[PDB]
Amino acid sequence: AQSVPWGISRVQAPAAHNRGLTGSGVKVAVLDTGISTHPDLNIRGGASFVPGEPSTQDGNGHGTHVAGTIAALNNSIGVLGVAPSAELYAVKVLGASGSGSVSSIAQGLEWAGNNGMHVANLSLGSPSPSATLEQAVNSATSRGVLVVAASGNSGAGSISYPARYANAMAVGATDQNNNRASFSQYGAGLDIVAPGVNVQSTYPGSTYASCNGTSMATPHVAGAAALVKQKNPSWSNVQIRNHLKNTATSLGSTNLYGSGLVNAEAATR
Ligand SMILES: *Cc1ccc(-c2ccc(C)cn2)nc1
Ligand SMILES: [Ca+2]
Ligand SMILES: [Cl-]
Repeated sequence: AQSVPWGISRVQAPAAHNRGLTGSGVKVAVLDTGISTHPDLNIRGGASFVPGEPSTQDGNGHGTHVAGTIAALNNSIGVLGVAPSAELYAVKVLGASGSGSVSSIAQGLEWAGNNGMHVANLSLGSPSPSATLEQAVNSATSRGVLVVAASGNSGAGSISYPARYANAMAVGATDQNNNRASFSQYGAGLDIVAPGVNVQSTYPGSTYASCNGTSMATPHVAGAAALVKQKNPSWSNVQIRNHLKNTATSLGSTNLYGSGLVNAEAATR
């Protein structure tokens, strides 16, 4: 039996699916700890930039979980992603510990731009800026990648890098009441929010687990971007980003929520 995690319903992905929009034909890179083989995922390819971890399999769990929020398969098992037909790529930039370097993340972004990705999900960040990272965000953006990044989990009224950069779409986390999760960073540069509390997704060992974080919010938006791209194949990264913001549901101040809650139904109407 398949179940639909509450956040998938909250962002109204099923309404898009009913219109025939699944993310088919859209390439989404998950720049994370890898993605493990799983019966509810279809991993099309990828690359590793973590020395000593040449495989793109996930030794942590984080990247597998993120991937399932984007693209868990629509079938009779497991869960269901926002964009269940997205072409999913495992871009390992963080090791099994859950950390990497700005160099590995940059290499993943360059890979995305050189390999035709439409969306890059970066459920990662730091409080400090990085020239290396910024350059790679900008390069990927120039190559047509929509970079979607987590605002961070410190609870502060400023957001992490690379989410803070103008060419990243920064995503904060909401709870089931449509309030900002306590940990969700906010402030200047925040673009949008999505569900990030008690988010069930795919997990290594062919299982499912629930997690909290802006890392869980981010893939809802990456998936919504893929739905928008399938509907509007001619659109650029900027056009998709703007449309997601313009069609989001206001939840309160732009400072706490950016444009508000992503709405895949409104974005694909
Ligand atoms: C052994 C093991 C199994 C599951 C997990 C886990 C589940 C959920 C989240 C959010 C993080 N980690 N860790 C270790
Ligand atoms: Ca499924
Ligand atoms: Cl490996």
